[PDB]
Amino acid sequence: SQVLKIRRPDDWHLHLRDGDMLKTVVPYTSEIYGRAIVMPNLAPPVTTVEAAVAYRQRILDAVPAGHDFTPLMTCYLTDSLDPNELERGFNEGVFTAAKLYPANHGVTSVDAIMPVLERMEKIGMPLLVHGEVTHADIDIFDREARFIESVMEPLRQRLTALKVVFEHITTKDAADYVRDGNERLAATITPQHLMFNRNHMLVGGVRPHLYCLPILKRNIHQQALRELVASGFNRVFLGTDSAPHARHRKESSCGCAGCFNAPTALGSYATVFEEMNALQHFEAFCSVNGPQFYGLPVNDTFIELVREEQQVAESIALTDDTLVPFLAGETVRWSVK
Amino acid sequence: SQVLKIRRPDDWHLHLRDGDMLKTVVPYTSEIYGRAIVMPNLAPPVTTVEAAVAYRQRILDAVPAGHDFTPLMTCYLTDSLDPNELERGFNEGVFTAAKLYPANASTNSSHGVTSVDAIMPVLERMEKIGMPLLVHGEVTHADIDIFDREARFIESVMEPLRQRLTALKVVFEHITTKDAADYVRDGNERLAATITPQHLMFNRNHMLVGGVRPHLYCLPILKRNIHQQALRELVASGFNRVFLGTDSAPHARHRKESSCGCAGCFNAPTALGSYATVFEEMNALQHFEAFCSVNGPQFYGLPVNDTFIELVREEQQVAESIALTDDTLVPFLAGETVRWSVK
Ligand SMILES: NC(=O)N[C@@H](CC(=O)O)C(=O)O
Ligand SMILES: O=C1C[C@@H](C(=O)O)NC(=O)N1
Ligand SMILES: [Zn+2]
Ligand SMILES: [Zn+2]
Ligand SMILES: [Zn+2]
Ligand SMILES: [Zn+2]
Repeated sequence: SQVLKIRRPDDWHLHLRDGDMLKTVVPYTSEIYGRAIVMPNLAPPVTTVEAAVAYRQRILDAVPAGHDFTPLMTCYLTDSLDPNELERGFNEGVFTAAKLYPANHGVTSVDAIMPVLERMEKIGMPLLVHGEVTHADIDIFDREARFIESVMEPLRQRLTALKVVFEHITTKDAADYVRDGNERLAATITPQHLMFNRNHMLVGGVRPHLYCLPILKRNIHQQALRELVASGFNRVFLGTDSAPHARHRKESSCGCAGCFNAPTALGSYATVFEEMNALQHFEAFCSVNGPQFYGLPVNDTFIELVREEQQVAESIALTDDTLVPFLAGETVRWSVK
Repeated sequence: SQVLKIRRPDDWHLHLRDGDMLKTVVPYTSEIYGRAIVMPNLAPPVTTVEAAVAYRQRILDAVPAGHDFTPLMTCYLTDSLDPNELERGFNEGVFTAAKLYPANASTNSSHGVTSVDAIMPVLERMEKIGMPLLVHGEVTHADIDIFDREARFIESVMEPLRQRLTALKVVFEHITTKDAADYVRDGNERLAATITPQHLMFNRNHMLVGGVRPHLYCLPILKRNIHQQALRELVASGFNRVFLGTDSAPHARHRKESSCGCAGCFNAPTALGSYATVFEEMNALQHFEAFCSVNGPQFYGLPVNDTFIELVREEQQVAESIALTDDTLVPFLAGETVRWSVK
């Protein structure tokens, strides 16, 4: 019965993969979102303007007629990346941002890429950060918190004009850090980190389809993220981190990290905001806060969500194997009209 | 290559399942261990003397010719269990101990315990007759974080229970935390513990970094490294009320590598060499025999075995999988090179 009309959203953190998987997954995004930040962690990664241009066209080829979807491309930062290559892609309108993955082709130190980061700061290119330390001796649940202290804060103190998105935050540590930051710091939050905590992944069985990075944390962290979005804080915004893997790559002796949440993310977010008595802040999170941070216009079309329960498919067909969507088989309280 | 000769060990915490799975898994235990505590969590659970007798015989049927193996049976504690039935099974030598799984108010009374307070008549009977209680010490309330469930049990259940029933003998099964290590270390002659090979060898990082590894997923869940280190130090200390209990808990590969993987490591094939590796790494091999072969018997009031087995420090590869009638089992350390093996 209840209908909610919002400005068309964007997805500020998306994995589209390549090849046949790209063809399968793109429509779940392109049917809903005006734009998406397309992450560069292909094999091999997108580290040049030329690769980014070709990847963008493969994406556009897979977008159904009648969907007005624009992929915003990113550069995968590497220790040896030429700042001129990054800048050129920015100037050509190819790279919207650059993405920093901690090694384990990722970045091994901030110090190794200082000239690149200094160029980004100068030109006004946002830096998107997967904020975890990776030393083998650090417990996995501690890696996000540890990153703040040892990498993020020294970085932000060194390059004070650099615009940073703390991607897919999962902790009270990160939530407080972002809440207390300045207008050059923002964050994205996935639906899974709002909806669940580590118990949902581990109690009653191990659930690889809830296994993603940064790892689901303790309930107190989930609650902190929920309070953050619900507060109306305007430097957090929608980034699904939809990260699809074939079923038997997920369900194996060593399951891949990532939730394929593009089919269900928007309605899942609506449920969270509704539960937090915060639907007044829902549009901004989905459709305004991101554009404002990135300095891009808001979308000029509108969509409607309706509060009628849809069951999520058990699986989605691939050329080989299937794809198991996030919330497969379950019910979602809101759907797109 | 180096040889380690020990009195034949026993496994004080074992799942043997039933039917065809039992037939496949029993030999991995019976070739090595003289005795094992056979857990009662069948479907339906072993809650009567008659079921335990029949289950014991199915286990004996599946022991290969010449293995000297004796299953020690257990009763699954439930709300509906008659204390007279438990006593009779103990008196008759059928039940060696009884096993308490986590309480849950929604459990069927035929299948488990609603709250510990509700089964005090059976626990009082065990205390009275000197029957040991084996405890899977977790609280499973939905609002308790899974990594906290063992510690919460100590505070909410274990300590009050032992204060209530001061003569009750208890094994804190498969301990996984420094909380439990300290608790058991600081306890009296009526409190003991078992520790699995996976909880000594690994911590939660091994299960979650670089991938999710369902073959390391078991209950109680692997904890952070500080807890692993506490467990290692406890066994390394020579503390004589900790002993070998594998919690070998086999599930078919398709039930492990699924959208909702079952909890349990099939470690019977590789457990003994794994414990040898841990004790060696802790420079504590002088305590290894006692852990495997002496401490358990002493706590249960049973004789130590009078035959010997030898482990050799020679590298061997663990099978990738072990055929079942249908599907396959993936052993603990599948495909790995291990340092110690049985001669
Ligand atoms: N988050 C995930 O668990 N997976 C992402 C990587 C990422 O966002 O780090 C992927 O590309 O598979
Ligand atoms: O408590 C338990 C039960 C056991 C089993 O599978 O029987 N598996 C476990 O991982 N621990
Ligand atoms: Zn990431
Ligand atoms: Zn991502
Ligand atoms: Zn148990
Ligand atoms: Zn067990």
